[PDB]
Amino acid sequence: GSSGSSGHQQQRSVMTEEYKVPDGMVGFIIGRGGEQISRIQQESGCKIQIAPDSGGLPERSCMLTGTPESVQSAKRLLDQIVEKGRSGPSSG
Repeated sequence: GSSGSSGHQQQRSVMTEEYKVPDGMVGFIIGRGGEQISRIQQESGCKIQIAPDSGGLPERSCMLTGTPESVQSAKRLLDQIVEKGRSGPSSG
């Protein structure tokens, strides 16, 4: 009983991206203790800095930090949450 390992993994250079999300979802994006978002941060391995108080805007800005491939991956997750929590295809 054995298993391989392999490698092929590295990073370099970090960029900042500005992504807006629906405050009506962000609140749910965080999760219970910020685990819902953590999974997204760990899933895409990207950083997501969400403001404590959106203030009075409809969308809450989220400061992303990390690779570009990670920023997008994370975004997909975010948008997903919103999408998954946007509306159903006519209550069957």
